[PDB]
Amino acid sequence: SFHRVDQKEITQLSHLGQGTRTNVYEGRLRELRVVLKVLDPSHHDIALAFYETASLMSQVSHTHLAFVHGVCVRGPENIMVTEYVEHGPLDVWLRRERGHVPMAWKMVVAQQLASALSYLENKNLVHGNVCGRNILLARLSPFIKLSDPGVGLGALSREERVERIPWLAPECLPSTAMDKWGFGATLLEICFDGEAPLQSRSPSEKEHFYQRQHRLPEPPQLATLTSQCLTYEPTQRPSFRTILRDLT
Amino acid sequence: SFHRVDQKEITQLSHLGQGTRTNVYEGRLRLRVVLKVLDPSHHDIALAFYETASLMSQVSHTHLAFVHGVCVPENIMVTEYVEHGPLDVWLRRERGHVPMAWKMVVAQQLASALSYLENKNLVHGNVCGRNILLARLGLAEGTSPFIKLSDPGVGLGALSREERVERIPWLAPECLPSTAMDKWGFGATLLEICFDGEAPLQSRSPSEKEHFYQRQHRLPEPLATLTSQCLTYEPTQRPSFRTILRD
Ligand SMILES: CNC(=O)c1cnc(Nc2ccc(F)cn2)cc1Nc1ccccc1S(C)(=O)=O
Ligand SMILES: CNC(=O)c1cnc(Nc2ccc(F)cn2)cc1Nc1ccccc1S(C)(=O)=O
Repeated sequence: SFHRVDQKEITQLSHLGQGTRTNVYEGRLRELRVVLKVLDPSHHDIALAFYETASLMSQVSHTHLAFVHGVCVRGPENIMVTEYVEHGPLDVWLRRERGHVPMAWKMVVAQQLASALSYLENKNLVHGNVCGRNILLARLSPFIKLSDPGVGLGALSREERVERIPWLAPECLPSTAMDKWGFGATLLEICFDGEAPLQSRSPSEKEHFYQRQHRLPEPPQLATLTSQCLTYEPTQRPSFRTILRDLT
Repeated sequence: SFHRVDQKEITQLSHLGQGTRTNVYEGRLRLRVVLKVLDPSHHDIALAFYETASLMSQVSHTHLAFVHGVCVPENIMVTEYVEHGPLDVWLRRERGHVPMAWKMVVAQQLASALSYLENKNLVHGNVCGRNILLARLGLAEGTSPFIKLSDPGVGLGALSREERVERIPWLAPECLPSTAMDKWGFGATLLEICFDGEAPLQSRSPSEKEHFYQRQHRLPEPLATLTSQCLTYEPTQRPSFRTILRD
């Protein structure tokens, strides 16, 4: 249950970047500025995991969640028509403004992210792709929108799950609990100005880090919170009601 | 008058474009900045470039771009880098898809900056879409654009007749052979904005542009009352920016 968009209602503009099995563009929707996520020519299992994301995002409403307008089918291409956010991905912005991002600013983003994830938790819904790249800035206090997760995690290959380390929950390498790990790793990425740990490490090194059960570094007002979220035991991770209450 | 910047504090990068007697580059200041590199010039030209740095260093307004100072045979104005660049370039890229409400925001922000200059009895002398820079695009829902009026570059008084003729239709007709000239500049800029970065007479030759002003021909209608009032050949008949801003 998502809206079907005819290709006559959309205009594809400049390439913005790439997602997992997708090419992201700016566009218009008849007029609104939108973001088009063009899925690669794919088999039905991949397309279905992309429809599941459109469905999930069409059934939710939260101020810190980006809007999904619907889905367009253009030949072998599936297009998710989504909300355009002014300043784009958070990680890109953090690397541009490195050393000049206040801790109070980072705490606002963390609270807004926990708020969106608490809402998904209450509805027993899984995002499965929480990372700085999927955090979009509507305003630079800041105002964030968590993007759709793209092709659902369950449809991806081991190689793609290994690429998602350290954001990927370790139990997903071979539940709502995976988003606490995602949130925790995202907090480290925010503290480190868009420089996530293990980003210079090879796939074998990333996989060995998880296989040996090595823990990620400490970020100071967030060290306890991240350490609790970044536990290999999913049941031991705190709830977002706890995380959100503790951020206040 | 303005801050002096040593060549050791600035790094020159990508070539953005050209200005009147300048080459505009992206740069770094030990901050991302814009470097306005003056061509090898006579002292009258350099002095008119210093007058601009001096004028822009003595002003502070949210819709006016910042001047960091000057680096001194090379005269380099070190200025504020504005994210999306020139308005006219953007308008031509987005032709047919720019809402009227968006254009009205830009017009208000421009009149606001020019009202501030008017109150201080300061003359810009180069109001055009090219000198309007977009800090924000106002593309997302419930977001409006945010403009910064650039410095005027080499002051009008130092330029040749050929360069003043090239500035038509933005150039006030009394300048071809006062704060009043910025009302004409503003009016012509409003036409350019309404026409999606396509100013009138832009395809016309220098002889044609000069004949248009010499015969006292009036520019087309786009805001129609406001532009018609601003684009009058009698400088005293042009409305004040307090009137323009209030309207
Ligand atoms: C749900 N909508 C989005 O995901 C989305 C919304 N607004 C954007 N604004 C923007 C503004 C300026 C700019 F320079 C770049 N982007 C970017 C977006 N995605 C994006 C864009 C590029 C690369 C990766 C992604 S992603 C999250 O899809 O991986
Ligand atoms: C006072 N500061 C400026 O003038 C200035 C500030 N930011 C710019 N950002 C920008 C961003 C993206 C892009 F692709 C191009 N430019 C361009 C600028 N000038 C400029 C640049 C090229 C041509 C003409 C001028 S001009 C006004 O000097 O005539």
